[PDB]
Amino acid sequence: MTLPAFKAYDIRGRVPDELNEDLARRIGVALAAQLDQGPVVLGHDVRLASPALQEALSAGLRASGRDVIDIGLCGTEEVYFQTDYLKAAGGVMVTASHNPMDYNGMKLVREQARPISSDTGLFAIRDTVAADTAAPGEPTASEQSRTDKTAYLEHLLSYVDRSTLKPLKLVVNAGNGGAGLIVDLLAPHLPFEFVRVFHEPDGNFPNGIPNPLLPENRDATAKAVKDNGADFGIAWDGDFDRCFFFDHTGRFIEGYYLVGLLAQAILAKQPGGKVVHDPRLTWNTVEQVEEAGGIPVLCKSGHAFIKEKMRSENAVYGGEMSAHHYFREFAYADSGMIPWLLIAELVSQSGRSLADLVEARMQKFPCSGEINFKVADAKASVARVMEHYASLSPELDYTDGISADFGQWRFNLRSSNTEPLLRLNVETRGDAALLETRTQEISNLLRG
Ligand SMILES: O=P(O)(O)O[C@H]1O[C@H](CF)[C@@H](O)[C@H](O)[C@H]1O
Ligand SMILES: [Mg+2]
Repeated sequence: MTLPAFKAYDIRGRVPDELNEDLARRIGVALAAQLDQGPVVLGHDVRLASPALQEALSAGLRASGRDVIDIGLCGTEEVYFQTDYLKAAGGVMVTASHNPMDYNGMKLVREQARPISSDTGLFAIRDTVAADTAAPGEPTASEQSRTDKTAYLEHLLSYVDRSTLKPLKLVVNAGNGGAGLIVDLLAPHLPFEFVRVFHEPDGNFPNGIPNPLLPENRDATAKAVKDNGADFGIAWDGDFDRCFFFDHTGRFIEGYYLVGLLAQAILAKQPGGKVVHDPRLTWNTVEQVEEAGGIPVLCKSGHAFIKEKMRSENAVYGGEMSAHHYFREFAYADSGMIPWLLIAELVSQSGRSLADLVEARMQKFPCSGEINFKVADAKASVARVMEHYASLSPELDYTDGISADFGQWRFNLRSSNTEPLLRLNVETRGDAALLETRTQEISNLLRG
């Protein structure tokens, strides 16, 4: 009935039955009709099928009279950056994120790298592609190759004071995705000693598809940090718009705590700024932002909502617990590079370990981590939870699912916009025992 590849925030599907060169050319034609005037920026990740999908995208765009700026093999944040930097009408990143090997996809943005989502253009594109039986026209526009990263690289380096940086030893783990190319281009401008793990891009993924959240991939970075006495370690997903931190003990840092740490880091530079955060886990961020002089701003989870709220608020920084970090100067877009530059600067400047920068906060606001439930009836399961806790009279907020605040503990429970899942997050005021008993209680009710 509808094309499955078109999801709430991007396109993704198995090649070639859900996504192929014909659909990609048709997407290019339909994208040309949705955008304002200007050229379109295209880039792609390390997957084997990605270049051919970009070529068809370009073929459909140029047949519709759009100039194409091919920035080549890149990270997703480079499409965002170059789209805004070159004042393009739009951009497309061909990337499969971390879906299986036979999969690929696309992330589409319009002017200033504003996201194009299901309800803001993507389903309009889908419907056009679905009905398009027109003969493929011929290109009436040019393609320029623009692989110079100087402006991008300079913008990354502008977030830190290079004269304050220490020669930290940093484990870097590209997972054979694309992040290692950017690390190597930054390295002549930085004092750090890099320990490079799974560094070379390989779309065949000899060491697994890049996903630092899976414990086996987690351990490769952790062991490299411990084995080398590194100050900390960093891992990326394949298109490296997500980054993941490992302290000097090898412990993976739960992304929740990076939001408050990056907020204080940014607020030191831009006093009194607003900081956008999501509703899943809040107490630590609210406190760290306020203590650093900032103003926290609650916002629905999801990069489209985060970006739009950041724009309306002139917020300097936005952070999600799911390893997405957004920066006003970066076209309000997410970066997998800016966050570790900022953390390295903080470690260099404060003389404190990454471990110690987060340890007191992890003690003060222990959290469950996101816990996903595939249930027979999401709506019924949520009702069993709320009915159980009704007699306690929690403070309820519906910005994003249901947030219930009981005083010493709170939870958020939502349905995913990208998967038919229920997602659960719990945190407490310095009480690990209460965190475990309440998490287990909620889990049993959801599973019921
Ligand atoms: O939880 P979801 O499935 O609805 O959304 C997930 O993908 C979004 C886009 F990448 C993120 O912005 C959310 O923070 C993340 O949680
Ligand atoms: Mg990614």
